[PDB]
Amino acid sequence: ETGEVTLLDSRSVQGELGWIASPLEGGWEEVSIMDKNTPIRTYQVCNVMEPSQNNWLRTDWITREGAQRVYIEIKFTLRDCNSLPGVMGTCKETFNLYYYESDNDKERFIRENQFVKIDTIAADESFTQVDDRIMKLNTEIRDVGPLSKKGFYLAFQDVGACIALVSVRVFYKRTKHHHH
Repeated sequence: ETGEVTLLDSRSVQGELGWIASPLEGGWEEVSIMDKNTPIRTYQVCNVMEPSQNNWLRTDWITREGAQRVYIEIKFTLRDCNSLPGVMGTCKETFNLYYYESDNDKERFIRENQFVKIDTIAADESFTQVDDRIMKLNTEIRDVGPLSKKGFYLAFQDVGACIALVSVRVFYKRTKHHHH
């Protein structure tokens, strides 16, 4: 049979995510927000008043198993620069998604120049209204392939937006068609 095989689902992760922010403080930060009223983990950054933002957040190593095409589903909120005072010239309404293939599942320092851009990510047609506040929760999906090393790291680069990442899910598609 067919379907999506999940390699990483950030919302299901039990314990620490193990993700690495660069800079360590003042850029991407883990923030728990209280939806029901159950606490849910997000990674947030909002330096929309500041120039020269280059805030990186990378996952830990993700195995590709036997798959060569991988899909990255991101659920996120993103504020309208128009709705924020005093951000003229510095606020952005996109962020960037990157990847880096590696046989090594415990990379320490990874250079910016090892990462390859998948796409610019923006709020678009797919969203739900949910959640205190009502959050506009966007869903964007990109894919990459063919991957050929044991696994890979994903990274999210913020260049001056007001963004909360609520979910990152990485998966591939099976194609075991039925015989008849």
